[PDB]
Amino acid sequence: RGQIQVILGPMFSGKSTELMRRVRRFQIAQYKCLVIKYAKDMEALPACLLRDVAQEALGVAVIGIDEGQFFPDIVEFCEAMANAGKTVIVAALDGTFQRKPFGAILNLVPLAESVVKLTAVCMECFREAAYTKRLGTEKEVEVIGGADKYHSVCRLCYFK
Amino acid sequence: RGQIQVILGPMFSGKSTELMRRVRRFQIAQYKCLVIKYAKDTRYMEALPACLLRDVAQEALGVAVIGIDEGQFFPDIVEFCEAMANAGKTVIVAALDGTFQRKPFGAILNLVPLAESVVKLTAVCMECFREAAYTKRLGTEKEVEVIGGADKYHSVCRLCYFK
Amino acid sequence: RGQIQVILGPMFSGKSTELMRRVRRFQIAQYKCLVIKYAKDMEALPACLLRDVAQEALGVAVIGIDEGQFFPDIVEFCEAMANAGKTVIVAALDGTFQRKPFGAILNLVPLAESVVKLTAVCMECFREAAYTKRLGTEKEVEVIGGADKYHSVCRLCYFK
Amino acid sequence: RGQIQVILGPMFSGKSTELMRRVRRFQIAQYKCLVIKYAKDTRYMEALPACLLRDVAQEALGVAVIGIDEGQFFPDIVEFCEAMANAGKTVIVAALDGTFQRKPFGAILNLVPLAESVVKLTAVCMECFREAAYTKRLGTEKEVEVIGGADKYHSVCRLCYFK
Ligand SMILES: [Zn+2]
Ligand SMILES: [Zn+2]
Ligand SMILES: [Zn+2]
Ligand SMILES: [Zn+2]
Repeated sequence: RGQIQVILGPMFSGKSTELMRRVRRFQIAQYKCLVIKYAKDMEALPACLLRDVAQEALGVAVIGIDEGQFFPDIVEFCEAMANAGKTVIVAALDGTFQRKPFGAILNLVPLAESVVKLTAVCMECFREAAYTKRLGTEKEVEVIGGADKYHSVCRLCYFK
Repeated sequence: RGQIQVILGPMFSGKSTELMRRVRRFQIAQYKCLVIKYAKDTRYMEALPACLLRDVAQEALGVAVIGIDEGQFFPDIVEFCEAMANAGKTVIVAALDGTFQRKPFGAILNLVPLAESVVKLTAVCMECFREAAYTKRLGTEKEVEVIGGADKYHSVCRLCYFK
Repeated sequence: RGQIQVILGPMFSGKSTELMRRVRRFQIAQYKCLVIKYAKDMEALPACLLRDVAQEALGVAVIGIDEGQFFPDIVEFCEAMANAGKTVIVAALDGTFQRKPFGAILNLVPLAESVVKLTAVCMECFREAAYTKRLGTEKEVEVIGGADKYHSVCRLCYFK
Repeated sequence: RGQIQVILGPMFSGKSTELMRRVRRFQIAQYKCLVIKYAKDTRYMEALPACLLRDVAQEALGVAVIGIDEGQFFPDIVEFCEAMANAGKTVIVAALDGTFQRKPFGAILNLVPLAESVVKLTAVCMECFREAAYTKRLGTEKEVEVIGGADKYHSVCRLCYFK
């Protein structure tokens, strides 16, 4: 019996660290694990499309995807793997800097056995944060960056 | 300061109870609460029925804490929740995440990017007795909205869903 | 395979409501449930000692105990039931009005498969609350009461 | 305002990772953090070894956020955490809840009544592959403290624990 777990949150909330905590519990217990990272940001492979790691993923028990929002192919990938009998764990930002859905990641929710959304700390007033604020003027969805270009932010701070 | 909490789950997972437990905590500490139910689901603190949350906007505006039950049925929910939360209110939404076909139910998933907290609850599988994440329709009707209970639907794991 | 789940929290945090949410999921799925309430505050029975409901508990699949802190007998009761193959779910206050362990309830933690501690809302400043404050001067552990005698309180408020 | 978060679990459940994820959130937002490890467990942001948390009291006093790893080994933990939390600090404690015999480990359970949050984590059973809630000692030593890893211990469910 396979499954899909989803780990949502803004930036700076530790989504990857949670994905890995989870994946490692299976590894220290001698399951074959694979962990897939977005090329542009136990086996561990960088990728831009999940097709590039599908045949490899078929040969393991536990799959982790970091930054799932960047993988247009993610919903079909996960559903097939889980139906293949694999444990699939996905870290993905829930929203863009506009607080809109980020890629195809939320269509994973109806298919997932578990869903959680983690918390950051507001970089502007130090309450809990659920959103990511883009600090500059660019308006395209994909702008790779860290605390240089982005602030994890609460609702008040978001709208300042 | 205002916020949106979201409670997802299959049918039979207690989303309404969890919604009432949260709202009641604020009420016993003397907040004004309002719970909104969907008018057309009658299979059984201000409590009010609604068909479009616009119906109850002025009543909502006069309270601290607002619960929305069966939130998948309100096509205006994003706009309503976001506006209330922005005015200072705590908003808590119980809602099914997927239809009988396991596809987004209504507009409810657009609330995720706007929400401070999101949980997904667990039912127990009515066919094998593992944990259940999905709802299966027993009959053959194909329209999305069919009000009903265990008569019409089973809470179901991945395995049983596809049997 | 049986288990023990523990639901801790201060007063006014909905522990009973959570216990029942959990128990009801099993009932609507046609398991025999029993729910045991403290006599002094689906089958539902009031009790002062769990020995009075043990033989009955043997005949069901899912057992709930509300106010487990009041049952001196609780640890042995739960462990035996769970080892009998039953799902045992326990709501219990974690601490007294002095923030000390309340009865034998924390010896359930090492034996429990799951443990959570819920939150109330501070009745004095309206932040989250983890503690119960006794409003009057009595110093005995057991004083049955509601928001008449007690306030759910945060750490600051506790120490005012 | 100060607080005590507690992370329990069997061995192999990631309590340390969860501890670091929480602490790192405060650090990336420019808080001063301190992580304390138990000196005698060397089987591999201020990080410091300790045997009694009194050792590191003055270093602790100069930071916003303090993590305590393997907290079951510090016989002074209640007093330390409660004092720091009362002085304004956020304190987060990873610790095992039970010994190899499933009895309270150290003083750690007395922290529960003082804590704002308590979670118990899950390992995976090393013998049947269900979820694991307990730790079993493979050998026959009977003293409580025996530093070691998968060599000496298995993370285990109720069923396998008693096999
Ligand atoms: Zn802020
Ligand atoms: Zn099933
Ligand atoms: Zn307070
Ligand atoms: Zn096992």
